[PDB]
Amino acid sequence: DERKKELVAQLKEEGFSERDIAEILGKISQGYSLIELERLNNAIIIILRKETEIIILVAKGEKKRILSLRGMSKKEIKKKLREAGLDEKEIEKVLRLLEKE
Repeated sequence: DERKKELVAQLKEEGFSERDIAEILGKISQGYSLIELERLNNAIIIILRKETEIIILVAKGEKKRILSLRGMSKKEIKKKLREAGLDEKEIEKVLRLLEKE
């Protein structure tokens, strides 16, 4: 679990709180290894992957939402990321990150 330790260390460098790390690491322990993490304005995009199932945790202030991408198209993802509270450009950036993988 040394790689998991590295992920936590990175979260500390990013500036996540104990509870924030616990949430992310919690998902990692559930199999959803942290793949990508980037803050878009006031909403933090946290991308985790378990096998072929990818989830996105969006942390926008006090609003946190998790979107599963399993069986979701880019158009459907856009709609759900809009519900999360992302705009056109922010959603695009997220989709680009997913395309990068």
